[PDB]
Amino acid sequence: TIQVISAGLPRTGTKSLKNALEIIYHKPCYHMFEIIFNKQSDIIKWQNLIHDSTTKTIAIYDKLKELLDGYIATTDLPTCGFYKDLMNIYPNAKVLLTIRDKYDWLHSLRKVVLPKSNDPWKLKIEEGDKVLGLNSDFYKLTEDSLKFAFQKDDLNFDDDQVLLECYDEYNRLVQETVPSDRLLVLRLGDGWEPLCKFLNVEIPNGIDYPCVNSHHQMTQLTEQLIKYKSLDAIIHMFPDL
Ligand SMILES: OCc1ccc(NC[C@@]2(Cc3cccc(C(F)(F)F)c3)CCN(Cc3c[nH]c4ccccc34)C2)cc1N(O)O
Ligand SMILES: Nc1ncnc2c1ncn2[C@@H]1O[C@H](COP(=O)(O)O)[C@@H](OP(=O)(O)O)[C@H]1O
Repeated sequence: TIQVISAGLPRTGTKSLKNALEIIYHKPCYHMFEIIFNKQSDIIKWQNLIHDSTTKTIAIYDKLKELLDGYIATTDLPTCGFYKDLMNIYPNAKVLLTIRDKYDWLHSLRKVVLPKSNDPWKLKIEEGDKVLGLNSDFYKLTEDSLKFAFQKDDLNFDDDQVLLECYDEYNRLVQETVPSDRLLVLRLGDGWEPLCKFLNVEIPNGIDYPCVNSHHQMTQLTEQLIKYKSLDAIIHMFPDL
C-alpha cells in the first residue's frame, strides 16, 4: 500500500524519485511511464476519475485505491492533483514535493510533455507518440491532469506566463497544505541524504542518487522512435525504460 505520496509536477525529477523509492522499498512505484510502457488501459480510468472533482467521495476514493493497489508510491501526472485526497486515504503516508527553477521546469515541460501548438518540435513528439501507440485520449489525460493539479477549469496551454504562475502557485499551495512534518521539499541535486532521513532509512551504499529522464535523453528517444518506428528495435539504447 502507498507509503509515499509525491506531489511534484512533471519534469521536476519525478522519474529519478520513482527510481529512488523503488531502491528504498524494493516494491513498485506509479508514474506515467507505468501508464504508457506497461498499462495503456488505465488512461480512461484516470480521465473519468478526474472529472469527479458523501457517497461521491467514497466512490472516488475507492477508485483511487484500486488504481494504486500493489504500489508503494505515486509520482508524476495524473496523481499530482490528488495529493490531498491521498493524504486522507493513506493517513501515515509521507509527502514529497520535487521542485526546481521555474524557467528550467517550463523548458523541460515544453520539450517533453506539453509543447506549444506552433512549436515545430510538437510535430516530432506527435510522430513518436504514434510509434508508442498513444492517441488523443492520452493527450487529453495530460492536459486534464495538469488543469486538475492547477485547480483551473480554463487554461490556455500555449501561454507560458500562465504556466509559470500556475507552477509557482501550485508549489506554494502544496507547502501550505501538507502538514509540515509530513512534507519534504526536494530540490534537484539534493541527493539521498534529505530523502533517507525524512523516510528514516539508511542511505543506499555506494550508489548515486538517480539522474534519469533528461530532456536530452527524451529528445534522443523521440528522434530514434521517428527514425525506425519501432520501440522494440531501439529500447536497448534506453535502459531506464
Ligand atoms: O508523467 C510524465 C508524463 C506523463 C504524460 C506525458 N504525456 C506527454 C506526451 C503526450 C502528449 C500530451 C499532450 C500533448 C502532446 C502534444 F503536444 F505533443 F501533442 C503530447 C508527449 C510525449 N509522449 C511520450 C511520453 C514522454 N514522456 C512520457 C511519460 C509517460 C508516458 C508517455 C510519455 C507523451 C508526458 C510525461 N512526461 O513528463 O514525459
Ligand atoms: N539527479 C538529478 N540531478 C539533476 N537533474 C535531474 C536529476 N534527476 C532528474 N533530473 C532532471 O529532472 C527532469 C526530469 O523530471 P521528470 O522525471 O519529473 O520528467 C529532467 O530535467 P531536464 O529536462 O531539464 O533535463 C532531468 O534532467
